[PDB]
This record gives sequence, structure tokens and C-alpha cells, in this order.
Amino acid sequence: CNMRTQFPDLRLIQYDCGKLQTLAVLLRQLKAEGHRVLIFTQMTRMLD
DNA sequence: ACAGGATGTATATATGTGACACGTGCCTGGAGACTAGGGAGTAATCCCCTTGGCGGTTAAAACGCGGGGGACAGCGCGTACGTGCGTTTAAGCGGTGCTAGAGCTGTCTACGACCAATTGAGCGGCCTCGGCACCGGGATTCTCCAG
Repeated sequence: CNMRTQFPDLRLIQYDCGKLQTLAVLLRQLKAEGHRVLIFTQMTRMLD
């Protein structure tokens, strides 16, 4: 099955998107400090 | 699971009350030469309305879910409508036998169109109050269980 058709991963949604990559790094670094975060974005379906 | 007993077709035939054929005539297309007016072919103006869609919030759909009271099936019975039979009513299918009134023809005005003016409705274009529209009471009115 794997060797005949390749489907998009769908699991790690940070794959294509460098915005989410740097956000993952940033949130991971902030987690040690644990002081909590507001993440603002317009585009209601980007919050998804 | 039959058979009298009816009713319904199917096939054939013929001559006479309607379908076709043929000649005529004569009103009506067809053909032709002018004269607009009408409509087409562009060229300008003014609108509205889609642009692509997004993410907030709302009303309207849409869905769950009980349950109740109507949609049907069952059963019955009790008229009432068809079925058939005898009568008789009166319509049909031909006739005779007037004259009322279509249908037409002609004649001739009153009537319609044109026809250039003329003007006075009328329609558009803003303005400005009343009049519905929605609201917020409280008081009569229904609807639903409850005895």
C-alpha cells in the first residue's frame, strides 16, 4: 500500500508551514517558563 | 369444475346516402411603378450590480422525540341501485305546406379619417405633514388539565 500511493501526512500539521515551525519552537521555549500565551489570528478557519 | 344462457365478435354482402371527379366562370392574387415611414446600424449617456469573501452574530431551518388521535383495516347490516319484465309513451323517420326573414343589391348621406394649428391636461420633480407601523400595557378570551 505504501509503495504504490503516497498520501499527505495530516498528522503533524506543522509540516509545510514554517510559521507553525517557529511557533512550535517559541511555545516550547516558553513552556519552561509556563507563563501562558494568547495567540491572536483572524481567519476563523485558521484557528482550526 | 362445469354448462345452460347471454352477450360480443368476426366476416360476408349490397345499394344508396354521402365522397370524388370535371367544367366553368370572375373575384383575387399576382405583377409592376412610386413614395414614405419604419426600422436597422452605430454612437452616446446613466445607471445599478456584481465584484470575492470574510468573520461576527442572528433568526430560520433542521433534527430529536414523545405521544396522541386520526388514518385504515375489519365487521356488519341495511338500504338501494342495477337487473330484468311488461307496458305505453311519445320520439323518429317521412311527408306536406305556408311565409318569416336571411341574404343580397343598390344608393346615398352621415360618418370617419385626415390635418394643421392650439392649448391645457398631465406627468415628472421636489417638499412636508399625517398616517400607518411597531410597542408596551393591561384587561378580556381560549385551551388544557382536574375533579
